[PDB]
Amino acid sequence: TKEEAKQAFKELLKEKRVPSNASWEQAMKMIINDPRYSALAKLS
Repeated sequence: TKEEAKQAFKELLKEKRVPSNASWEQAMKMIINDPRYSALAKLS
């Protein structure tokens, strides 16, 4: 179940670039901006 959602997160990070210079906080914001983020929250 929730296992599929976890996989999406890992795949999302791989799909998007995450420069070492950046930071986890910045990387998190990057995925949040993505419209997909809104859909993830709705999950319904």
